[PDB]
Amino acid sequence: SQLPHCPQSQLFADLSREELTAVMRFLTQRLGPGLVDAAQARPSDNCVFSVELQLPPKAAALAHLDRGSPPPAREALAIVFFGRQPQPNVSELVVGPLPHPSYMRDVTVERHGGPLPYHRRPVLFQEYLDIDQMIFNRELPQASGLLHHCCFYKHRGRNLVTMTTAPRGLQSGDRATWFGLYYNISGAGFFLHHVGLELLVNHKALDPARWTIQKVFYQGRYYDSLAQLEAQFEAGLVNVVLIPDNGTGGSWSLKSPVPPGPAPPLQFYPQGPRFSVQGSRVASSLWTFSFGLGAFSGPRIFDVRFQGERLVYEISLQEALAIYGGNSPAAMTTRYVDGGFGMGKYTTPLTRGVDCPYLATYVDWHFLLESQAPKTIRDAFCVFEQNQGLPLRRHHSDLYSHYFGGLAETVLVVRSMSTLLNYDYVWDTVFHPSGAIEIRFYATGYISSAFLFGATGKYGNQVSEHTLGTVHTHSAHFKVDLDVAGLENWVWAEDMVFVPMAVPWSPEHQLQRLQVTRKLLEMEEQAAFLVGSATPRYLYLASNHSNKWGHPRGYRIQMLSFAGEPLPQNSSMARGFSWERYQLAVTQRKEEEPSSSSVFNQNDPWAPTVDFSDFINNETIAGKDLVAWVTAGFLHIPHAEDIPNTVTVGNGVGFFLRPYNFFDEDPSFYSADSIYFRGDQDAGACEVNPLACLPQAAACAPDLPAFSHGGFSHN
Amino acid sequence: CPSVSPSAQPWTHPGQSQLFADLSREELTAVMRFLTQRLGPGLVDAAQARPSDNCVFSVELQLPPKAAALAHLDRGSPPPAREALAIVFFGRQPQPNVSELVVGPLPHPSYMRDVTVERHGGPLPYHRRPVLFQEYLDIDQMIFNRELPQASGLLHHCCFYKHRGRNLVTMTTAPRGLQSGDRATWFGLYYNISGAGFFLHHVGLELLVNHKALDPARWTIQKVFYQGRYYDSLAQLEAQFEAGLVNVVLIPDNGTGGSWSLKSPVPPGPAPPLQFYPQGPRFSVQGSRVASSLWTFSFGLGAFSGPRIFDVRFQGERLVYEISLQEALAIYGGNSPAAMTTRYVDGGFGMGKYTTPLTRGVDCPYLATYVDWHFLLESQAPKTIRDAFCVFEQNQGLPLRRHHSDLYSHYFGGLAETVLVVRSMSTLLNYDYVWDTVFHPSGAIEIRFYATGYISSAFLFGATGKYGNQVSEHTLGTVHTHSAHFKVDLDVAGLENWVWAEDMVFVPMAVPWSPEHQLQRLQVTRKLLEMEEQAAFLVGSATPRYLYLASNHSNKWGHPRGYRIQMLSFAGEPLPQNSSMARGFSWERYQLAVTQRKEEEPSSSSVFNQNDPWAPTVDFSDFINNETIAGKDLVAWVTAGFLHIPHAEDIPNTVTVGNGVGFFLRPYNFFDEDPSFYSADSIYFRGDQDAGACEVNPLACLPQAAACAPDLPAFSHGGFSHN
Ligand SMILES: *[C@@H]1O[C@H](CO)[C@@H](O[C@@H]2O[C@H](CO)[C@@H](O[C@H]3O[C@H](CO[C@H]4O[C@H](CO)[C@@H](O)[C@H](O)[C@@H]4O)[C@@H](O)[C@H](O[C@H]4O[C@H](CO)[C@@H](O)[C@H](O)[C@@H]4O)[C@@H]3O)[C@H](O)[C@H]2NC(C)=O)[C@H](O)[C@H]1NC(C)=O
Ligand SMILES: *[C@@H]1O[C@H](CO)[C@@H](O[C@@H]2O[C@H](CO)[C@@H](O[C@H]3O[C@H](CO[C@H]4O[C@H](CO[C@H]5O[C@H](CO)[C@@H](O)[C@H](O)[C@@H]5O)[C@@H](O)[C@H](O)[C@@H]4O)[C@@H](O)[C@H](O)[C@@H]3O)[C@H](O)[C@H]2NC(C)=O)[C@H](O)[C@H]1NC(C)=O
Ligand SMILES: *[C@@H]1O[C@H](CO[C@@H]2O[C@@H](C)[C@@H](O)[C@@H](O)[C@@H]2O)[C@@H](O[C@@H]2O[C@H](CO)[C@@H](O[C@H]3O[C@H](CO[C@H]4O[C@H](CO)[C@@H](O)[C@H](O)[C@@H]4O)[C@@H](O)[C@H](O)[C@@H]3O)[C@H](O)[C@H]2NC(C)=O)[C@H](O)[C@H]1NC(C)=O
Ligand SMILES: *[C@@H]1O[C@H](CO[C@@H]2O[C@@H](C)[C@@H](O)[C@@H](O)[C@@H]2O)[C@@H](O[C@@H]2O[C@H](CO)[C@@H](O[C@H]3O[C@H](CO[C@H]4O[C@H](CO)[C@@H](O)[C@H](O)[C@@H]4O)[C@@H](O)[C@H](O)[C@@H]3O)[C@H](O)[C@H]2NC(C)=O)[C@H](O)[C@H]1NC(C)=O
Ligand SMILES: *[C@@H]1O[C@H](CO)[C@@H](O[C@@H]2O[C@H](CO)[C@@H](O[C@H]3O[C@H](CO[C@H]4O[C@H](CO)[C@@H](O)[C@H](O)[C@@H]4O)[C@@H](O)[C@H](O)[C@@H]3O)[C@H](O)[C@H]2NC(C)=O)[C@H](O)[C@H]1NC(C)=O
Ligand SMILES: *[C@@H]1O[C@H](CO)[C@@H](O)[C@H](O[C@@H]2O[C@H](CO)[C@@H](O)[C@H](O)[C@H]2NC(C)=O)[C@H]1NC(C)=O
Ligand SMILES: *[C@@H]1O[C@H](CO)[C@@H](O[C@@H]2O[C@H](CO)[C@@H](O)[C@H](O)[C@H]2NC(C)=O)[C@H](O)[C@H]1NC(C)=O
Ligand SMILES: *[C@@H]1O[C@H](CO[C@@H]2O[C@@H](C)[C@@H](O)[C@@H](O)[C@@H]2O)[C@@H](O)[C@H](O)[C@H]1NC(C)=O
Ligand SMILES: *[C@@H]1O[C@H](CO)[C@@H](O)[C@H](O)[C@H]1NC(C)=O
Ligand SMILES: *[C@@H]1O[C@H](CO)[C@@H](O)[C@H](O)[C@H]1NC(C)=O
Ligand SMILES: [Ca+2]
Ligand SMILES: [Ca+2]
Ligand SMILES: [Ca+2]
Ligand SMILES: [Ca+2]
Ligand SMILES: [Cu+2]
Ligand SMILES: [Cu+2]
Repeated sequence: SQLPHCPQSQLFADLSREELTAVMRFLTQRLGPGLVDAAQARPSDNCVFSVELQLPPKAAALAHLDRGSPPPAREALAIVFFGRQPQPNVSELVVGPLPHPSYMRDVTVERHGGPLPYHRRPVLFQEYLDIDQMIFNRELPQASGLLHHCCFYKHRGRNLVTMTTAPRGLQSGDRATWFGLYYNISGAGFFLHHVGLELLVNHKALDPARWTIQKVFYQGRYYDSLAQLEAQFEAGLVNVVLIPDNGTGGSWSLKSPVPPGPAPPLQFYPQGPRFSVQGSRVASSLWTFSFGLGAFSGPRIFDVRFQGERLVYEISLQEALAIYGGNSPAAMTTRYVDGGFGMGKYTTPLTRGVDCPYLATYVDWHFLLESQAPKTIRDAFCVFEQNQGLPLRRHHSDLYSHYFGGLAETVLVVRSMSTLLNYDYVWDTVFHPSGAIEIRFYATGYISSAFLFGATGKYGNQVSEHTLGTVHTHSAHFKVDLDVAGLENWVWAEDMVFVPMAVPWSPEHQLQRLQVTRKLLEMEEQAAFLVGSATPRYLYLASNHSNKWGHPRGYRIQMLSFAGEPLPQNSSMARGFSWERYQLAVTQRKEEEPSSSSVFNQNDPWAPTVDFSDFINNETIAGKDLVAWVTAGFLHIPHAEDIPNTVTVGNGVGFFLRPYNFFDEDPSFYSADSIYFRGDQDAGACEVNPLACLPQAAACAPDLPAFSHGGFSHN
Repeated sequence: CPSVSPSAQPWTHPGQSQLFADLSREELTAVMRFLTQRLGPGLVDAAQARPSDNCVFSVELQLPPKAAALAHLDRGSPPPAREALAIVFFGRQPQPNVSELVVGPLPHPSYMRDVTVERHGGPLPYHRRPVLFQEYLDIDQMIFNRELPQASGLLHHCCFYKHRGRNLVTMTTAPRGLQSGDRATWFGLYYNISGAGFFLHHVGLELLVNHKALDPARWTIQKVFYQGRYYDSLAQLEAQFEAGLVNVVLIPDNGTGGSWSLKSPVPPGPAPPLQFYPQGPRFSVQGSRVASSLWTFSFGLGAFSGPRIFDVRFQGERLVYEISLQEALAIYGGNSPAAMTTRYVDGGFGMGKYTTPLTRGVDCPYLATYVDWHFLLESQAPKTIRDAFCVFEQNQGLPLRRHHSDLYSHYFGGLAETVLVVRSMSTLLNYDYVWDTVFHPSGAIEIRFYATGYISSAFLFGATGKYGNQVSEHTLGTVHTHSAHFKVDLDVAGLENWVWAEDMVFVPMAVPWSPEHQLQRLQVTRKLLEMEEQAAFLVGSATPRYLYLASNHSNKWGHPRGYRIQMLSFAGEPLPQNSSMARGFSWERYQLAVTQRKEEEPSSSSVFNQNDPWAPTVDFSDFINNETIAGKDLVAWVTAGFLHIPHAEDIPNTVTVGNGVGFFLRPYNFFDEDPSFYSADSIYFRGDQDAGACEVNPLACLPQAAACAPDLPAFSHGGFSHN
């Protein structure tokens, strides 16, 4: 013996390197020279900010996928900043038959009913650099006496770093950004090392020369300017607290002081993998779908088919939201609308063996954002099968007949991860062998901290020396366009109630008769459930047709959410993310309603570009193309166990999509992996029980490839 | 490659005793010998016993008092007396009762004490006794010999009644009557399907058997339900049948599909994923102790209460003295008498007593560690459930923590989550409960149960879905609720604990640097829960999103060291209080409750509540009164459950997907930092370093170390029995 080694269209695929190049060429040509690389651009420059796939209309996409009609025009969307103009109108531009582009159309006025104001533009990478020039050259030296005393200020400024805040002002049009100052920690999170200084930078002016500092916050007190502070410091009435710059422990490191022990468990596929990834399609025994990333909206999946039948046209991440409170101006006013940064744009490489199982299939992402040449995130997606170590179904019979019949649960996962400043979002889409789909998101990585000062926990817990863990809420929104056995769908709500009754065979007694309550949700407003409201324990979208037993074929939404209290309606800001107020909502699917948020809401939520609440508009949902909008989130009070990073344990939040009288029986009855044997049969007979042959088939060493990491440069 | 353990399991310090281990084969025998001797002959084997017999029903471990167990485990004092509890049916008596008997220093027993009056303040009425196995058989003798032939004219037309032999089977129901003292049991009749679930094949006939009488001869049938109508007797029916005015619907005798089979018609494809430990396992099971790098605990099964875990220590420090399953509950509704009155208090049967063997590769990962359970229940010799427990490490394929830094400094730091699982499975008639306890490397503990197996069905007749969905031909999937109760005795950094509730609120404010504007100031609300009543959260009430039990002392950062209860529950509407029955499972009405831990309050339920819930033996709500929970030995009672409306996807069995329900126990300012920073398995590397250098990144050496065929043993299965 010498034991051996172990072994449909691309219509939703993200744009390829060539396709991105072809649109940029087309753009530089037909948009008139005078065009700046977005990495270099200034406010008054003309700029291509983003180029990514423009999703096709549903009717044409379906006509192709089902009826066999020709494909709709594959198109791209480009976001262009028009700065070299007296009145800038930032513009949305559709481009070309995209294999060989040939036209261009401005849809800004079409979609948003008017020009997009220039102040809504996301803060460019160059703009961030210009801001640091002002802070470190023009501004911080004015307080170098203070900074020398507190913060180890070196005459060449880079022992400090800045981190952005959130809605840039108090009012539509504003562009004033608080910036915290942190020690530039090497090889670990700086987010835990706030030096106690925040600066309110006004960078609305098209000329960076005219940018000013409106306010200064230092270790618990406000000031008018860095001079106004520095004066009071040298006057002896600004008492510093030394924030150390270096130490040992989790506050300072991610490297463990403990050497590796015996290896942890490892999965492998003893008879080869049981799925394939061809570009943007994944195909398996049971499942079929196309996947991808929106540059700003994030992970998304299309044309999902269980055993050949479409369940859902589109499941896409729509927006993520982090609302903070604190004792300092940065924390108590931060409301991150992360789509304004980009969940796809900030997708980080997946570390083989940590982020996914070692033997997962890792896939690269190509993008064109804030530059002129397209780039790649290596290992942006991972796709893998996971043995849950759990049975999908089971029965063990000792009664009247001796038999066992079960099936271990093995799932198919698709995963992306977005690192947005301090934290890391994980985006799970899990496909179950019962026909159910699962959407779970996780929040890990570093917390956001502030300098600790006279406060009684109204704003968080002390996690380390001089460091306040600022309270905040996470919440995300998902577009779920179910097409349950066709387009036309209805929304059902079923639930329970007890009814007192005389016992039929003894009316002198009283029982409580358990019954099912069922209601058809006719209007959009009946399917809009606010956060905090009582919710039907069974809510499902169903077809007009029936299964074998006469029940409408539906799937059901089941939510795992600990949703936090939403930002009040009184706040002018709330309209920019009014989807937070809901747990779940079903609206008519409409081409002119493709998303619940916009990349332009982050910088101007008071005059929102997209306001989700407008979609809920008093229509019928009885027999239309429906789409479910699910909000999942939770409240996070940071604590000491949250200082290496946030652990994922218990913080996974999301929802299930489960068949409810959609089939005539559970399809895992037909499973090729279901185990069954009688008590009079031989359970060790490989003939009878495939598990008995597992030692023979799994008697091989894996061929697990050499460790690669997708790298990261300095973008 | 390795075959057993690698580098000698763990090296920690001492303090490993099996004071909580279930009784061994020897220990059970010694008590039975002791009982037959000193309890006076006239004693019958429980498997053979009749109502009027004298009977040993159960013998199992009697848990020690906390104070003596702790003094031994910590202070070093001698162990408390290892004892056992025996349930004895006293039938050969003018006034028959059931009695609870403690017995002996249990290595070599020497005494006996009746604690029935001590614990329950009086004798245990005999009608509360669980229905014996022999009692079920006697009922079937009555039904099949004395009773069913009286309607064989009907039965030959509808149901393939063969001569006298059984092709039909009965299934019990739940609270046996309408009133304290009753013992009248509905029995459904089903085709005795071979090799698959009979529960999906209700023939449409239910019989109300009165078996309260100590003499089986005096047992009678009070009522008969057939295909939508009631009758007085099987003769009264059989009359109207031959009279031509009882219209039968043929229920078929046989078929194909999930309605009829569990065997797939599809042959095996390529093997599914498999885990293994490339450098040996990283944990050990010595009897009832489990020990790993991080975790240490003793596990077991109560015969009626079910799975339980004791003396849990993360990195050598106790977090919890006891986490035990307490009771499981299934409340049904239906169009027939059986369904619409069924309220199973499964502890009255036994979650441990009905623990089934774990099939290697389906119920747990193939390479899990399977452990046997010894018991003495309804017999005179102890038996064994082979592979009753499984213990294993599971790579979650999920990171525990992660950061990928592209900003100001190029680094990655993370750790893939690997968990430690302990699992039992209880098959109670139609359904299969899975009992998970998952130990996380963050210091968190997780309790998840699952419900799978066959649904209970009834014969379908004129009904508009008020009681369920039609799942197959002539089969109604009856609506019901699952719910279970957990005793969680946390001792957070000592016995004395307080209960904290933290939650959130927004406060309008003028903007400090622009008072012309308004902000909404996010703040934290915090309240100390002082009285037991403040910590009793009813189902449907609003719950603090942060609720935790904490010590008097503080972590490095001055915060009280606590753990936190986080619940994943979709709990169903509870049985109303207006019902006289509800007192037998009043724990259902709460989501979570914290009470003073007391020796005389060891359990929220009783095996004797199933047959007499109107006069409950244990009434949970009595635990909640006007006592302080500010600085005592506390104990949390967590309820988790959901509503189940059966549907077509539930006809091979119930899938576990999404039906997992339970709660988390997570550290909240208990440590000075997340202990997984110190993980031996944490990955970290800078951008200027070599990620492929094994020196730098242990993952790079994984292909070298995982170049190994496993040594996965030959498949065993734990067999079955005729009980
Ligand atoms: C916060 O503090 C940190 C230290 O405490 C600072 O970290 C330092 O950042 C600099 C700037 O990024 C790093 O640059 C130096 O090292 C790199 C490494 O080069 C190697 O790896 C590259 C992959 O990124 C390859 O592309 C290279 O070919 C090489 O294999 C050098 O690339 C740097 O550039 C040098 O050479 C170029 C070209 O000739 C010159 O233009 C530069 O002037 C320079 O001479 C640097 O040598 C540095 O590694 C890093 N230090 C540590 C210890 O990690 C950090 O800069 C600071 N804050 C900010 C805002 O950056
Ligand atoms: C928001 O702002 C954007 C730009 O910031 C606006 O887009 C501009 O729209 C203007 C009209 O609203 C348009 O202005 C005039 O010019 C175009 C013609 O220019 C286009 O076509 C030429 C081709 O024509 C000949 O001449 C050119 C030299 O100009 C030669 O190179 C060429 O070879 C050919 O012989 C293109 O070359 C050129 O690049 C333009 O695409 C007219 O059609 C208009 O009617 C109008 O008179 C201006 O060109 C647009 N800017 C562009 C395309 O960069 C947008 O309108 C605005 N929207 C709102 C609501 O304010
Ligand atoms: C289930 O829903 C589908 C989809 O339609 C949607 O749901 C229904 C319930 C409504 O809410 C609609 O508003 C939604 O769009 C239904 O599909 C339709 O089914 C029809 C019957 O099978 C079919 O037409 C048939 O009859 C045609 C004759 O027209 C009749 O009506 C006119 C008056 O309008 C009457 O004068 C005339 O005498 C006829 O009786 C005939 O031409 C067709 O060949 C066919 O036989 C529709 O074509 C079809 N819809 C489409 C778009 O094709 C389905 O009926 C629903 N089933 C139910 C409710 O059981
Ligand atoms: C944290 O809590 C523990 C547990 O006690 C519980 O919580 C405290 C806060 C109270 O609410 C108790 O009612 C709860 O049961 C505390 O443990 C206790 O700590 C004491 C201080 O070390 C210790 O007693 C010490 O002092 C004794 C002298 O008695 C003094 O008080 C009387 C007035 O009553 C006075 O006349 C006398 O002159 C003394 O000044 C001494 O005899 C002891 O030997 C010992 O040195 C208690 O024994 C102990 N509790 C128990 C049950 O043993 C702990 O202090 C708290 N820590 C904090 C608040 O930081
Ligand atoms: C409901 O129907 C069930 C089947 O339809 C009945 O199950 C049967 O129950 C009997 C009694 O418990 C059980 O024992 C019988 O078969 C044994 C095994 O068969 C022998 O022969 C085979 C070869 O054919 C050989 O491989 C075996 O090793 C074994 O030697 C006999 O050993 C035994 O003596 C007895 O005859 C049956 O196995 C079982 N049949 C099935 C198909 O499960 C059940 O009894 C009935 N319910 C009630 C309440 O009656
Ligand atoms: C939100 O807007 C509602 C509008 O009806 C307003 O009532 C709330 O303002 C005030 O809240 C106070 C409690 O925090 C209350 O004492 C006061 O009466 C109430 N104002 C009025 C006119 O009744 C607004 N709440 C918030 C949080 O902004
Ligand atoms: C942060 O501080 C540690 C010590 O706390 C530094 O370790 C020092 O390293 C230098 C050179 O590498 C030695 O000369 C010192 O003797 C070390 N000190 C101790 C106490 O071990 C570490 O270098 C510091 N971090 C950085 C980035 O310089
Ligand atoms: C169940 O029946 C299967 C096929 O028999 C079918 O049923 C009878 C009533 C007739 O309608 C006949 O024409 C059909 O073919 C068998 O293959 C199977 O063995 C039967 N199951 C048993 C006997 O347990
Ligand atoms: C219980 O009885 C009271 C009688 O006062 C009644 O008001 C209440 O509605 C009843 N509850 C239920 C669930 O029937
Ligand atoms: C004490 O218990 C009674 C019920 O007997 C209750 O009404 C009262 O509110 C309780 N008081 C306190 C302080 O717990
Ligand atoms: Ca709408
Ligand atoms: Ca739809
Ligand atoms: Ca109490
Ligand atoms: Ca306690
Ligand atoms: Cu968070
Ligand atoms: Cu159920």
